[PDB]
Amino acid sequence: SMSVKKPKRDDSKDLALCSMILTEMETHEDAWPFLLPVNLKLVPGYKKVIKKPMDFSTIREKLSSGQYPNLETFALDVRLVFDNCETFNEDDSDIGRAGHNMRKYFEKKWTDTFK
Repeated sequence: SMSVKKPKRDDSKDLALCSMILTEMETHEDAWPFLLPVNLKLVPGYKKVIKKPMDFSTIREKLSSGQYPNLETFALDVRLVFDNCETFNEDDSDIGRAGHNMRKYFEKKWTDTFK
């Protein structure tokens, strides 16, 4: 509350560390469905169904330009990528499986870096 604060967690490395995680997600062999924005002219249904499209290149641009206020808003966009994927793709598809694999990969790096 006013003049009453928990001890200050050091967040000075969060930017660099989110960048490193994002690099590792970019270079994963199953990243290919997520590298670029879904083409809304060429994928029927995507624009209407997926209210907030997100992809790794968009997160990279947001990260690089100070559009994440903190590490949690960064995690929310990464998770959005996978939530969107699950919304649009059957589990038993190459892209559906990719999304599960990448979400697992992310969540482990996230826990090991920050928890």
